[PDB]
Amino acid sequence: MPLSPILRQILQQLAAQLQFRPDMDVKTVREQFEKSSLILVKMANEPIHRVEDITIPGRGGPIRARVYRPRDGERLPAVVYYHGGGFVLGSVETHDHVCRRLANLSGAVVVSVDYRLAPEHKFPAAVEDAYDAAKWVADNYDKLGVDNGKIAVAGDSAGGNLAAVTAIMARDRGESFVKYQVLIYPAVNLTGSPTVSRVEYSGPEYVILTADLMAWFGRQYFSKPQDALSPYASPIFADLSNLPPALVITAEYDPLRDEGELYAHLLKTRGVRAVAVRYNGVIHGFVNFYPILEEGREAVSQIAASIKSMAVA
Amino acid sequence: MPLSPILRQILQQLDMDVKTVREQFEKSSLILVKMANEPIHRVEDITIPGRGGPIRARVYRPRDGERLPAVVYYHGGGFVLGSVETHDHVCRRLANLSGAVVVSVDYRLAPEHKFPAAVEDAYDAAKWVADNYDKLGVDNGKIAVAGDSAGGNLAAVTAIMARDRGESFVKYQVLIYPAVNLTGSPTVSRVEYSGPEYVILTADLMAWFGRQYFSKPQDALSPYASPIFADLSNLPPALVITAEYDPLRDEGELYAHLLKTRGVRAVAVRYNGVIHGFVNFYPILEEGREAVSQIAASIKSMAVA
Amino acid sequence: MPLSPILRQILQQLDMDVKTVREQFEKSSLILVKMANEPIHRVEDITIPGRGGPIRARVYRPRDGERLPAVVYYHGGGFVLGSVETHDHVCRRLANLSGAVVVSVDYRLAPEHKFPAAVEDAYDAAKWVADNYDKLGVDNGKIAVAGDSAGGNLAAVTAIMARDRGESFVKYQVLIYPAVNLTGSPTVSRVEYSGPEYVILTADLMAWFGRQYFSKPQDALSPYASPIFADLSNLPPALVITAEYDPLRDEGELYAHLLKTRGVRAVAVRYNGVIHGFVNFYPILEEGREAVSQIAASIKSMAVA
Amino acid sequence: MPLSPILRQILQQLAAQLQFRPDMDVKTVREQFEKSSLILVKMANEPIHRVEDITIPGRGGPIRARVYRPRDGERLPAVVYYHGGGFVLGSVETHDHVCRRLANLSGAVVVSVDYRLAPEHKFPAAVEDAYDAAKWVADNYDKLGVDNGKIAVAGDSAGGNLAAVTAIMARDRGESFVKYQVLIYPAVNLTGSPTVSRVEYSGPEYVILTADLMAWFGRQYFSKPQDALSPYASPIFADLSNLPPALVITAEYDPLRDEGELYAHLLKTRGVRAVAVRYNGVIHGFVNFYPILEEGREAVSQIAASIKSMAVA
Repeated sequence: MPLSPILRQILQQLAAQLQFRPDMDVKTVREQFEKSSLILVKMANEPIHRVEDITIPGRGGPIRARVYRPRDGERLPAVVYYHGGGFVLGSVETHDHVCRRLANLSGAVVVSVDYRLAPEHKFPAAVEDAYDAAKWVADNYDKLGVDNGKIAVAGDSAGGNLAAVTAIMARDRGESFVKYQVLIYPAVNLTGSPTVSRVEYSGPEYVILTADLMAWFGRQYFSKPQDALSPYASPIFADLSNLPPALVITAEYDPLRDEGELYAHLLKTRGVRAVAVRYNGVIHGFVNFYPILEEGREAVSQIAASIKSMAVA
Repeated sequence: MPLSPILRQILQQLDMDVKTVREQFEKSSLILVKMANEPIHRVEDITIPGRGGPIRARVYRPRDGERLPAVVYYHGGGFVLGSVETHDHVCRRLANLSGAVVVSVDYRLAPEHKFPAAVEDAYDAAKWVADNYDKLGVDNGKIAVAGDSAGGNLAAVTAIMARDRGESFVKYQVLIYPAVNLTGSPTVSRVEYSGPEYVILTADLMAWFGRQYFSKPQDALSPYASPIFADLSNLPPALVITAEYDPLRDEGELYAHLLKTRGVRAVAVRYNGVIHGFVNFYPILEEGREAVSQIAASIKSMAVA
Repeated sequence: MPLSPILRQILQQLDMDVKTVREQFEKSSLILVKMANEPIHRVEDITIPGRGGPIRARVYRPRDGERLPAVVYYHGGGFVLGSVETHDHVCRRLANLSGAVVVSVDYRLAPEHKFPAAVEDAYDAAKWVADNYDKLGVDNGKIAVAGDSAGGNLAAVTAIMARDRGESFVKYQVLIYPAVNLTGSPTVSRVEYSGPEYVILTADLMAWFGRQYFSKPQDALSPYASPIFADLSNLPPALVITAEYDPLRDEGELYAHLLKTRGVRAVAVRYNGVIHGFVNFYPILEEGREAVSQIAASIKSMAVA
Repeated sequence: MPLSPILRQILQQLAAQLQFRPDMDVKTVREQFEKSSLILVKMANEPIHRVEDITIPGRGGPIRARVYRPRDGERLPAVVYYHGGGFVLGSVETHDHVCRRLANLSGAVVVSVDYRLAPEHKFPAAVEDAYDAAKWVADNYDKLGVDNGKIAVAGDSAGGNLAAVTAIMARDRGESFVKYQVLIYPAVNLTGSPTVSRVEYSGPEYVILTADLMAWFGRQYFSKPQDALSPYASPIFADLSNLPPALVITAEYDPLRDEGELYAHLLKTRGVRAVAVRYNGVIHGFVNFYPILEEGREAVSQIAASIKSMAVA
């Protein structure tokens, strides 16, 4: 489909909304991302039964997480959620609405992880935090009132990468705790090898994820560009056998579309149960716009339901 | 994606009498229904009085309660084949996951009952669900319509028919790879995924359904035949599921977009790696299982609205 | 490809009176024609007698000799705009590279002369080239037809018209991003590349051309209006050029394939990174220069045949 | 478009035509390729005014080339042509028909190069030969009766790779002799980074270039897999500035489609004049089937004409 009518206007408004340029400093981009994000969060105005912030001891130091509990009960399913933002931007705050809605619709406790950001903390800082936090959720199921046997990982964009890699790390360690993975338009190839979608939808006219911003993200994340060949950076090059069932959500007008769909297919070739759906008429990051985009609401509903019944399994 | 590996395997394994093709489709469908092995809390067959006589329906009740949400479901089969039986697993599972009463409508089949036979029954069945909320133990303000392939067409047209009479009982429409253009105006996808190598929906079978369904070629120009040419304003919110390797993909995706252009909230999602009719294969296809989960949940929260 | 960089730059730079839009198109076209700065060995304007009166044509002779190959060329402009002047550079260059005499036909424009006006002239002009080989110094066994956009439509329909009368003077047809379906039956590409951001062929301009061209909506069902619905058997070999970012892409590619299905040799090639009408931009677009080179050469060796 | 009606039959016939498997020895695959190729060559039955075989001294030893002269005259345009075959298969013989027709239609002398094959001669053996032969043509213009100022490179598939890399090598050396490049469905990314087309069209049902055969080619060509990162292996990662005007021909149902179209686009981004055309309804290698495929005839006509007027320039 063409770009949704309402989304043209949304991008039109972000046209003269202080645009990104490669020489901008990280603090300014972070601030703008947070402020813009919080408009959408406040718009959503999601309820939640119970919410609190906790500290998880990571290899790199204390890791903050937000626990969203949508109902009472001592053995609820859990989702460890990783926010997007290019490995450089975002926080539990920027994605607070998505996490509340996810909890409410799935009935699962959502644990949103405030993983360390680049360039202050280069790859593999965030990957370590992401595994450490998910493992801690498994180990501390009792304190949390969750079922240690019903933990899923999930994340959007750079967070989809962290979810995918956490599942790989658990697999590599011979661990059972990741039962399900939902990858929301993940980045799975962090090298400069192109796909058609990466070039097709990354021009300045798409705004949300441009070629300039992608390269800038890549420069912040990596100590040296060859680090991108690591399967913990580019999980599309990993051994994909024995990974947990996967739902991969993609967007039609998204640079990362091709690689997301390729990841789903490659999972299948190694015997993993895996589904790839493409949301038509929308851009990368569309889920965060759900208060004003019907595709965003449909996506949260699908993701929530897929986790609740582990439908792909 | 390419074609999912198990689906290639299945396909590689796989002027006729209308009665003979029905038996074959029936036989094949029931293999999948038995594989599903789905439970249901309560199930019963009823007789909806319709304009062409008694319309058989099957009521799937997943739980107790008055004022449950409702889904009027229309089975696929190209307007000529299929029954409440061929789609029983999908309806049990839909009922169970959505928490809603599903009324599966055994609409009149062509070529015996040609267009607009099935369309009248589709509308009569749905409005009868609307007029009997109390007896059904369903809420008259939470009625959805849903259907697959030729069923998706009836679902969409039932919504159009209700709109046309100023009726507002249709609150939500899930169109599972629907047929919205029944004329021969080709789309890229219609030509691309209709070769013999696809089997389930070939150019020959499509042309054959069309000859069974219509009394004359020109009847496909009707908005009740080809909803994609109808006025789409003031229609209920829509979820349109499409398959990647499906002749009807393009028209399905176009229908969602045309709905948007007339101010209706609507979402088109494409399941990669799969063919038309993949929902019925859910017991051996993860895409099938995800679709039923999405459809159930989208109806439960009316997410697109 | 994405949109080629220079073309984005060009686009970013860029109830009306029919006369006013013509002047604007004319003015814009002539900028490109002067940029081209093309030579021609011999050029002259002639008056072909046609069924609606005198049809102006322009004869471009690239070299000496009797029995040169011939190309009857039809300019674009949505049936309403354009002239032999707006496409002069393309015809000089075509003539020069193919070695063939190009007869550019100044067909009658709508809304003054509505369908089937231009179609009769298109056929009359071509058959007149056929009947006057001697006077033109061209071979009556080496006649091709060619045209861009609305011109591609006339080229294809002229071939259909000749076929319909048992006439065999049309030996080859090059359809440069043709309009083969003039009904509103949407294709994915028609919706995808017709937004205001594309400018050259928007949904509004297409709907406007259609209202100028036809006396009534139903006339677009004619095979002389929408050739993609005509019988395509026994038609001359075809080269179909399409643009990647073009509303008419899908129907263009479908026309080549439908030709194949009726046993006609036909090739569809898609130029990436470019929009409808890109051939006329050849002086600043390498894709334009390649297209003219391909078209000239394909006609010279009748390569698809 | 769908797969051409006649091409289904062609692939149907190649279904039970002794199919490839990864453990086959190189000699057997070479023999089958040659025999199959020569059916098409004999079918074409192309004339040529003058033809002879010569020896070109390369860094690695004598290099055989075939000179196709379509007309008389002492300063004709030239095309140095590189046959396809995965870097492992093929010869001047397998592509003899295409070269004669090219010469005849373009009016250029075609020099078809019998470059060294893998695994006997690993990368960069063939790349060295390909540059050496093109340079020799420039240096020996007088002996050949060609214009040293009007030399083009051209090649199909693995040969498109060699043509692209020869142009890069000349550029890197600050040389002017390559004036034009025609890349016929080239392979420009020899790493295992996927594109959608690479996965979509490489199943056994397409026969001509399957995932199995692509990996086998890759194993023969490279001494070690990391050699594939070299820009002389994967020219899509090279600096593409100041390269000669480019025509890139692609096929709709070809694993290499995406990367070919990406190469054309990337050339443009560095200011190179570059056109990508996609032939619908056909597979990789379709040009060699021109006696029975109208798309093959159209392609040779286009390629010939583009070289004759250097139309993209």
